[PDB]
Amino acid sequence: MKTILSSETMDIPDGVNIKVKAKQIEVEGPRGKLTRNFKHLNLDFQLIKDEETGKKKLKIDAWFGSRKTTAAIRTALSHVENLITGVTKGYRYKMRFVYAHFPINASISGGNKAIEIRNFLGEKRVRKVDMLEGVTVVRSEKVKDELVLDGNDIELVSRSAALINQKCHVKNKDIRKFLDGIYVSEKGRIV
RNA sequence: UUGAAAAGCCAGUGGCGCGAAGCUACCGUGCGCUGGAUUAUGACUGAACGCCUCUAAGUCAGAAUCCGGGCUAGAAGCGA
Ligand SMILES: [K+]
Repeated sequence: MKTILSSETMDIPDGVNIKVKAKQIEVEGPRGKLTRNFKHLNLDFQLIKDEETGKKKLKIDAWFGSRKTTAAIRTALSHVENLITGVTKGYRYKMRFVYAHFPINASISGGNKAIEIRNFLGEKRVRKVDMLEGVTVVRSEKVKDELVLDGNDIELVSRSAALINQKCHVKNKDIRKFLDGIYVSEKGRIV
């Protein structure tokens, strides 16, 4: 019914520098740089500075927006929160090999930017997956048959994990019985 | 049949054997192709709805599919 004003605000930690211009949000922190283009959202992004204290706040509001339009405010706020978390602490995804008979052989290429799977269900085909920008994959030593994906962008790390998972789908078999694959087992922060 | 021999001719291709050349047969030989976008589907982040959610905004993989490329033609189209 076109609510007059829907508004939400988030606090910005002092250790992160943020810039907003034409719905283009730049996020800066010790771990690096992250960028996002929110031009597709018909919202008003404002950065509020408290002169006495100096803490930052990001306010996103929609004027005369419907429920569908208003649903994007929290989405944008969560995206900005994810950017802050990635630039301060980083993101760490953990994947585990599951197999019944044929152990899965993983070969990390140079730079920890690609992986090779060779013995999935005793298959002679070699599966190739390339890590996305800013995401590295390493073989865990303390945990048996575990892959660790680290990066600054949550979306890129999660998409790399999804690519690894989907590259090892079982076919022409009852997947309930044939449970072999590589699956995400834990989502966390590097720091 | 030309007197004979030799050498030809006539029987609309006299008939038979072999027959080069050209034509020609899966009856012979050679060749027949790869970038993008996506369907179904499976997913990422993510609200609505403090949780959840492939979906609402945004995003990914994806086919004997579509488009392009390649191949054939080349317009009251055109260049040097
Ligand atoms: K989800």
